[PDB]
Amino acid sequence: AEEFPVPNGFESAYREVDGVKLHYVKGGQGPLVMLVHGFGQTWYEWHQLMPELAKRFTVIAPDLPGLGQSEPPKTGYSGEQVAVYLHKLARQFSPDRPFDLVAHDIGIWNTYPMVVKNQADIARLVYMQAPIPDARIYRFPAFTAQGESLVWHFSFFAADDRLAETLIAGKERFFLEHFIKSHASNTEVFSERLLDLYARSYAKPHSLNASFEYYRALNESVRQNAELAKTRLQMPTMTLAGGGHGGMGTFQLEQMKAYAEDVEGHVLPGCGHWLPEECAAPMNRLVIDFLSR
Amino acid sequence: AEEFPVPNGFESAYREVDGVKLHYVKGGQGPLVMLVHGFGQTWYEWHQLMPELAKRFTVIAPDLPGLGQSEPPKTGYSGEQVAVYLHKLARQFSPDRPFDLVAHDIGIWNTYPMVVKNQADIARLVYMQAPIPDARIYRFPAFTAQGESLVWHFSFFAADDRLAETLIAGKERFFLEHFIKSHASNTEVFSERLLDLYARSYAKPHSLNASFEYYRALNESVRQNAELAKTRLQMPTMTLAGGGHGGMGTFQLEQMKAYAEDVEGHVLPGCGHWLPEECAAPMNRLVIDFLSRGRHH
Repeated sequence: AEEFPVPNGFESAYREVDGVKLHYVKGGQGPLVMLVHGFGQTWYEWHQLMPELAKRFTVIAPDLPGLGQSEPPKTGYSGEQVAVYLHKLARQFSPDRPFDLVAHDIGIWNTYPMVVKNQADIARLVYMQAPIPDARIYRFPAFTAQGESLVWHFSFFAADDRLAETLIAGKERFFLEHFIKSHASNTEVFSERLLDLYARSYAKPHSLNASFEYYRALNESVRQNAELAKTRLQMPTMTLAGGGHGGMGTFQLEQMKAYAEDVEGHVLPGCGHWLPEECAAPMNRLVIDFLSR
Repeated sequence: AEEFPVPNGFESAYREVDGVKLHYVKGGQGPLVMLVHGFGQTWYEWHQLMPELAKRFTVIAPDLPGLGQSEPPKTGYSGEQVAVYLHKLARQFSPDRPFDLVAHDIGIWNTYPMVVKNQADIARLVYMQAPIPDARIYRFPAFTAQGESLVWHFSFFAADDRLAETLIAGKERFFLEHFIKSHASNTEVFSERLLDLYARSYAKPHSLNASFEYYRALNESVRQNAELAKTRLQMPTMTLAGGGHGGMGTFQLEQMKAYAEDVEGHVLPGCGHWLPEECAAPMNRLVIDFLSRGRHH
C-alpha cells in the first residue's frame, strides 16, 4: 500500500541503510539526483519535478527517517546523524560518480553535514526554503505586527512533554492544513485530496513523533554545524526562496553566501514556502536548468 | 459556586459594569488596592498576598472579562477596551480617592491604558512579568539557543482558524501544566491539586476562547499604546521580574523606564514567571512595603 501515487516509469522501493529500512521512489537514467523533502510532506512533494528531471538524470526521492514509509533512525534525529542515512543511500546508487542534491525545508538540515563532509561526492547543490541550522535562527521573531511569525513552530515542535504530538493528535488534518496555508501564498494548489494524503501520512503515530524529533534535535544540529562550517562548500550551489507570504525572501541566498563560494539565488515573487507545489513550473525550470549545466 | 477557595474574611461578589458581570474577591479596610491576574490564572493567584494586604488596605481582586467567573467583554479584548471595565470597577469602590494597582502578565496589558488615561486615579503602581504591548514585543526570538523562547505563545495564541482553542480543547489540563511549568523556576509549587483548580476554570469553553482573544487583540493594543505612550506615567511605580527560568529578567525594568518617570525594579533570583506562587515571601514583602510607603489603614 503506497501512501502516494507513483509517477509512471518510477518504482517505489526500500533499502536497508545502517539497519534502517528507507523508502524511496526512483526513476530515470543518467547521473543521480537525490531530492529530499521537508516537514509536513514526503517524497511526493517532488512528484511533478521527478518525471521532467528523469529525462536527463536518475532521480531518487527518499522519505526522511520516520516519515512517509521510512523507518525511524536508530541513531537519532540530529542533522549529522540523519545525514549519514541519506549519504549512504545515495552512494548505493551512485558509488562511482558525484551526485546532485536538491533539498527543501528540514531536508536541508538533514543533508548539509554530509554535503560539507563529503564534498567530492556532491556535484551540484540546490537548497530551498529553510535556514541551515546556525546562530541566525535565533534572530527570527516570536511574533509580528501582522500576526503569527514564520518560525514560531521551531519552539512549538521542540517543546518537551510531547507537547506537539499531544495537542495535534486527533487534529492532524486540521493542524497540517493550517500550517500549510499559513506558510503559503498560493493555497489553491492544496486540494482536499492532497491535504488528505499528507495528513494521513504524518498522522501515523511514529511519523507524528518523528516530525517533531527533528526539531527537538535542532539546537544540537546548530552546535554540530558550528564546527562543520569551518569548511566552506566548494561545489556549484543554487538557492530558491519564495518572495510572498511564507517565503524566506533574501535570507536564503544571504545565508548561503556564508557557506558557499560558488552560489546563485532566486526569489520567486508570488510564491510562499511550498515551492514545488505553489510555484511548480518556474521552480522546476530553475532547478532543471541549474542541474543541466 | 466558587471556582477557588476565598480567604477567611473575604467575600466573593459580582458587579455589572457596562453590561458585563465581573467577578471579584474583596476584603480589608482602608485605601483601595486592585490586583489583576494574568493568563492561565484567576484572582486566586493573589490569595496568599491578599490577607496580608487587607490588614492595611481594602483589597479587590477581579477576574479578567471572560476568565475566572467574569463574563466576556461586550466591546472587545484590546488593552484599551478592557481597561475601561477595570477602571470603572475600581472607581465603584474608590470614587473619591486614587487607588493602588498591582498587575501580572496580561493584567498589565489590560490596565496600562486606564492608568495612562486617568493618572490622578492611580496612587502607586506595581507591574510584574510581561512587556507592555509595544514595538519591543516584535523583537523577542521565536527560538533560543539555551532554555526556551519566552513568548512564542504570542503567535500560537494569536493565530487564525482558532488554532489554539481547537488544539487545546479537551487537553486543557495537560496544556496548562506544561505552559506553567515551562515558564517556572520553582516548579514544585504547582501541585497536581492547584493545577486542577486552574485548569477547570480556563477549560470553560468561553474562558478558553477568551484567554486567546487577548492575544488576537495584541497588535491592536500595541497600536493603541503607540498613541497613549506619548505621555509618561508620573506616579511611583515598581516592576518585578523573575531572574530564573521563565522570568523577564532586566527587560521588565528597562522597558518601564521608557514609560515611567519614577520607577524602581527588582529581579527575583530563582523565580520564574509565577512570582506570587514561586516566590511568595520575597514578592509579598516587596509589594506590601512598596504600597505601604503611601498612606494606609
